[PDB]
Amino acid sequence: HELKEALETLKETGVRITPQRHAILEYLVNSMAHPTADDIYKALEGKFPNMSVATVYNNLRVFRESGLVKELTYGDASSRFDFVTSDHYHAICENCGKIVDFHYPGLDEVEQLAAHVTGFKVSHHRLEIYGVCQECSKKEN
Amino acid sequence: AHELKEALETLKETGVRITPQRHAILEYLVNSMAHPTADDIYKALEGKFPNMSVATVYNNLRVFRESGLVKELTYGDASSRFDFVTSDHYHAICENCGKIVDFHYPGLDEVEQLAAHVTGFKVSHHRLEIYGVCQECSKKENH
Ligand SMILES: [Zn+2]
Ligand SMILES: [Zn+2]
Repeated sequence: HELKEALETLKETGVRITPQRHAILEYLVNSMAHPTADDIYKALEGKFPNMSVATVYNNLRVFRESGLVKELTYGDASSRFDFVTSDHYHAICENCGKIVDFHYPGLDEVEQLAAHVTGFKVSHHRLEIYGVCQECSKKEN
Repeated sequence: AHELKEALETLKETGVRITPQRHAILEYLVNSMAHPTADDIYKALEGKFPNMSVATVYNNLRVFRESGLVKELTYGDASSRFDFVTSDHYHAICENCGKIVDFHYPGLDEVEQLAAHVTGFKVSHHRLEIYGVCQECSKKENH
């Protein structure tokens, strides 16, 4: 569950889970578009007397610093905000079934080309690399 | 094995005759743990085949390399080794309607090389799944 995992990230990164923060995350997880701060404000202000466009931007900054949101900029336009779903990279042993997680700094080139050729709007990716782990390789010479 | 069956299908589709010798070499490659030399293949099979020479082994490996079934691993002066190839796969997957669209990309060499270094794995092949929203779903969502 995406909201549950976002809240876990906040707790882990020491961010207070305020009602406004919860509501902004909920909005972001449920929205398909990349909203502006004004969009978020318009949607939520009716339930938060002390919410302002400033308060929305301030929270979005906290989220960006926690890795939950990316800020999209264009020309003279107000920023838009993309909720981030994690990518995953795994090495999988074909002999013993061992799975090892690793880190790689993104696959922008592939994602950009895939978006173009398939017409999809891209969220995130999972890469599985198959082969033989160090232990099995040693065993099999 | 499923791997062998798929290799035989490739041969059939590309017009390569499926001879006993070819079948035996493919079966050997599919079953091999390390990348064999031509000499390894020859010695493994020579008992079964009277007309087999080291030349016919190399000739068949060239045919398989051309068909995309085998890659040759070269080393300065030294005898080459041969790697049976498992295909990579690239898929775009729609989170809204479940649509999967296959696409082509020319390998992920930089990622594979780094992954082997950090994890210690010897790499065979990969499957990349990209998640998003398809064109059709985006149209309804208000793109
Ligand atoms: Zn293993
Ligand atoms: Zn769709």
